[PDB]
Amino acid sequence: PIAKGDHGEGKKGFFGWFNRMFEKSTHHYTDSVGGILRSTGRYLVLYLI
Repeated sequence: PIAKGDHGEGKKGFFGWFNRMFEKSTHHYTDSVGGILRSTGRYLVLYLI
């Protein structure tokens, strides 16, 4: 059973750090995709390449 909203960010040493930096990474990646979504056809040219 996992508590609602528990991402294990604040517990122990390595696993906690890993989860923090991971959610951080995924967030940066949502901003990344949400950033490239603004441009519909540069990565398309790259794709055809």
